[PDB]
Amino acid sequence: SIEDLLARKPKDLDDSAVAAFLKDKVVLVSGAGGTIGSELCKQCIKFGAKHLIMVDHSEYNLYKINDDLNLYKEKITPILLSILDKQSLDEVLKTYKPELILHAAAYKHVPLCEQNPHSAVINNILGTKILCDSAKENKVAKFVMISTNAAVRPTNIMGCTKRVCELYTLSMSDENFEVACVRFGNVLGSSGSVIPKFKAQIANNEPLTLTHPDIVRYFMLVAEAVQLVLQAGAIAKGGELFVLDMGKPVKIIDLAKKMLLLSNRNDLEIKITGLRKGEKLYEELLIDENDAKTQYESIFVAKNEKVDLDWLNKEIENLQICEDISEALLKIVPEFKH
Amino acid sequence: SIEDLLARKPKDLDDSAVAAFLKDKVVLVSGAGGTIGSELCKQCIKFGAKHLIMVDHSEYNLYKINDDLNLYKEKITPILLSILDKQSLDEVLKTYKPELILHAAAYKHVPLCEQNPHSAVINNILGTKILCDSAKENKVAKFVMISTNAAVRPTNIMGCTKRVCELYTLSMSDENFEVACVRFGNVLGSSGSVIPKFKAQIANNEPLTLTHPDIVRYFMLVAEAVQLVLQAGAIAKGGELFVLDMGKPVKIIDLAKKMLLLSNRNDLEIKITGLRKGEKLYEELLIDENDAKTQYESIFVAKNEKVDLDWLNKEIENLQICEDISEALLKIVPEFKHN
Ligand SMILES: NC(=O)c1ccc[n+]([C@@H]2O[C@H](COP(=O)([O-])OP(=O)(O)OC[C@H]3O[C@@H](n4cnc5c(N)ncnc54)[C@H](O)[C@@H]3O)[C@@H](O)[C@H]2O)c1
Ligand SMILES: NC(=O)c1ccc[n+]([C@@H]2O[C@H](COP(=O)([O-])OP(=O)(O)OC[C@H]3O[C@@H](n4cnc5c(N)ncnc54)[C@H](O)[C@@H]3O)[C@@H](O)[C@H]2O)c1
Ligand SMILES: CC(=O)N[C@H]1[C@@H](OP(=O)(O)OP(=O)(O)OC[C@H]2O[C@@H](n3ccc(=O)[nH]c3=O)[C@H](O)[C@@H]2O)O[C@H](CO)[C@@H](O)[C@@H]1O
Ligand SMILES: CC(=O)N[C@H]1[C@@H](OP(=O)(O)OP(=O)(O)OC[C@H]2O[C@@H](n3ccc(=O)[nH]c3=O)[C@H](O)[C@@H]2O)O[C@H](CO)[C@@H](O)[C@@H]1O
Ligand code: NA
Ligand code: NA
Ligand code: NA
Ligand code: NA
Repeated sequence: SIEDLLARKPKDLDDSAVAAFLKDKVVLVSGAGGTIGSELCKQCIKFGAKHLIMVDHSEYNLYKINDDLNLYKEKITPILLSILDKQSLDEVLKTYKPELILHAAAYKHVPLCEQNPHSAVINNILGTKILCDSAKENKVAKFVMISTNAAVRPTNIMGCTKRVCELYTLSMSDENFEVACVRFGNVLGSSGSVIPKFKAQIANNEPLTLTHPDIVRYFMLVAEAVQLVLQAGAIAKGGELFVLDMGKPVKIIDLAKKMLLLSNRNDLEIKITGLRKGEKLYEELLIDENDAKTQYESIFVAKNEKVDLDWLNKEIENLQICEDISEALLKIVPEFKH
Repeated sequence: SIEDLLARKPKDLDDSAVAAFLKDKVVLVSGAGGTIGSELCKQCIKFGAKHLIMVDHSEYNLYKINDDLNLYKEKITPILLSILDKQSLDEVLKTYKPELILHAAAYKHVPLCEQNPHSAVINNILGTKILCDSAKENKVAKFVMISTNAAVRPTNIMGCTKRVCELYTLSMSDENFEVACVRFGNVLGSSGSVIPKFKAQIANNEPLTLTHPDIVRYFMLVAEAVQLVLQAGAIAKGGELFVLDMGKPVKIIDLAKKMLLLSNRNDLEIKITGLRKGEKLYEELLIDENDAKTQYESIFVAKNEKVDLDWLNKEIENLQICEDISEALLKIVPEFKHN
C-alpha cells in the first residue's frame, strides 16, 4: 500500500498515556464523522472513554461513524448538529457535561475556502468561537483544537481562519479551562485529498493531474496523527500550541509514480495542471530550532502569545459583516500573505 | 447488481421535455452533493442548463460533485453554504439570479431525526422556509421541493418535518412563484441506506441485520426519480403536489437473500433485529385511485389544500421554542401518529 509506504511509523506512540488521559471520561468530538473526527472517536473508545458525544452537521458522516461503532453503541450518542447553533450546543453540553472536547469540525479545503471565504470564516472562526465559549461556560476541563501547519504564515483563507482559531482558543485558556492546539500536516488518504483523487483517475483510466512537478508535502497516517494529538492533549497544562514532527517531505510526483507502479499502470500519463490558488509549493519549516521538546520525540511546543480577547471579539464581529475578508483577516494575522 | 434487478425503468422518460424546461436556465440545486442532488446536477448539465449553482453544507459532498463535473466546470459554481444562513443565501441568489431552484437539502434518516428532533425541525422546516422565502423575494420563477412518501400519514419526526415543508412551500406558490413538491420512495443505493449497509456487512463477514421479516419498500433508481422530478417540474403550473409511481414493493428479506445469492455468501445468517422507532412496515398506498393523472404515466397529482401562512409561520416559531416537538408537530399535521 501507498499509505503503508509513506506511513510515519513513529517510535513514540504511547497507548498507556492515552488510556490514562481518557479513562472513564465523557468526551465530545466535533466533526465526529470526518476523517480525523472518526479516528478520534474510534481511539476514544479503544482507550477507554466512558461516553462519547459525537457532534457532526453531516448526516451521512454521523450515520457512518455511529454505524462503525455499533459494537459500542451503549457508550456513544450521535448528535446531529452544527456547532453554529449555540443554543442547541449549550443544551448538549449542559446535558452531557463532557470533561474533554476534541474539536475537529472545520472547512479544510484550500480551493473551496478561497471560493467561499465568508462561509470559511463563519464555519471555522465563528464555529470555533461558539464551541469554545460554550465549553468554557460549561466547565469543560480540557479543549483540544485540531489545527494545521497551514496556519503558519498563511497564504490562503482556510489557513488563515485556522490561525485565528488558534489565537482565539489559546487566549481563552486558563487554570480551569485548559486549551491545547495541535498543528500537523497532510493526513494520508483523507476525505477529498490527493490519494483518493489519483486512485479514482487510475480506476477511470484518466491521466493523473499533478499541480506542479516540484511540489512536496509532509504526510502521516490518520491513526498516527490522532494518537499523537491525544498524547499532546494528555500532557497539556493549558495554553500550548503543539506541533507534530512528520519526517521528510514527499514529492507529489513520486507519490503519483508509486501509485501507478503499485497498480501495474504505467500506461497512464502524469499531466501538469498548475498550482491551485492559495497553495504553497513547499509548505513551511515544520519545527523551529527553538520549539520546546516534550517527552515525545514526535511532539514539540511552538511559541504563542495570548491576544486581547476584547480586541479579538471586535475583529470577529467585523469579520461577519465586512466587505473584504482577506484584508480583514490581515489585520488579525499580520503575517497573512494572500 | 441488486440495483439492476429492482430498477423501475419507466416507459415515459422524456428527455426532450426536460431539455426544453432546462434550456439556458440558471438553476440552483440545494443539497447539490447528496445522492439526489448530485444526480440533479448531472442531469441539469446533461439537459442544457446554462449555469448550475451547487449549494451544500458538506464540504466533501460539494468537493465531490464539483470534481465529478470537472469536464463542465465553466458551467458550475460550488457554493459552500448552509441554507440556514439567510443573509448569505440571499446574496447568492442576488448574484446568480437563478430561475429554478431544486431543493434537495434535508436530513432524511428516520433514526437520527428521532434522536435529534430539534435539528430535524431546524434543518428541514426552517431551512426550507429560509430558502423558499429567499427564492420568492428574489423572484425565482419556479421552486421544486424534493419530498418523500414518508410525508403521508407520517409516523416519524423526519417524515412529519417533510410534510410541514410541503405545507409551507405550496402555500407560498402563486402566479409569479410556482412551487411543485414531488413525493417518491426509496432511492436504490442512496447514502446511508440499506443496500450499502448490507454490502458492508457482507464484505465484513457479518450477519445481515433485517429489521422485520415482513417489511417492504418501494424502490427506484436515482436517475429515474430525478428525471421524473424534472418532468414534473416541467409540466407544473404552480401548487402541484406530485407523486411518482414506483411499481411493486420489495420485501427487504428478499433483497437480503438476493444480495447473499449474488455475492455467493449464503453461508451468512440473516438476523432479525427489530423495527426501528418511527418505522412503518408497508409504507402507504402510493397512488390514491382518485389522484389526478398527468401526461406521464409515472407521475400523478395528489390532493392538497393551502393552509394560512399567517397560521403556519406562527406554528413554525412555536416549533423552535416548544417543550415537546412531537406534540407541536401534531398541531400542524393532525394525521401524525408518532411511534
Ligand atoms: N485531512 C488533513 O490532511 C488535515 C491535515 C491537518 C489538519 N487537518 C484539520 O483537521 C480538521 C478535520 O479535517 P478532516 O480531514 O477530518 O476533514 P473532514 O471534512 O473529513 O471532517 C470534518 C468534519 O467536520 C464536520 N463539520 C464541519 N463543519 C461543521 C459544523 N459547523 N458543525 C458540525 N460539524 C461540522 C464535517 O461534516 C466533517 O464530518 C480540520 O481543520 C482540518 O483542517 C486536516
Ligand atoms: N434517498 C432516498 O431514499 C429518498 C427518498 C425520497 C425522498 N428523499 C429526499 O431526497 C432528499 C435528499 O436525500 P438524499 O438521499 O440525496 O440525502 P443526502 O443526505 O445524500 O443529500 C442531502 C444533501 O443536502 C445537504 N444538506 C443538508 N442540510 C443542508 C443545509 N442546511 N444546507 C445545505 N446543504 C444541506 C447534505 O450535505 C447532502 O449533501 C431529501 O430531501 C430527502 O428528504 C430521499
Ligand atoms: C485534506 C485536504 O483536502 N486538505 C488538507 C491538506 O491540504 P493539501 O491542499 O496539501 O491537500 P491535497 O490532498 O488536496 O493535496 C496534496 C498535494 O497534492 C497536490 N495535488 C492535489 C490534487 C491534485 O489533483 N493534484 C495534485 O497534485 C496538491 O497541490 C498538494 O501538493 O493538508 C493540509 C495539511 O498540510 C491541510 O491544511 C488541509 O486541510
Ligand atoms: C437513509 C435513507 O435514504 N432514508 C430514506 C429511505 O428510508 P428507509 O428508512 O426506508 O431507508 P433505509 O435504506 O434505511 O431502509 C430500507 C429498509 O431496509 C430496512 N433495513 C434498514 C437497515 C438495516 O440495517 N436493516 C434493515 O432491514 C428498513 O427497516 C427499511 O425497511 O426512504 C424513504 C422513502 O421511502 C425516505 O423518506 C428516507 O429519507
Ligand atoms: Na473509515
Ligand atoms: Na448509542
Ligand atoms: Na456518485
Ligand atoms: Na466552476
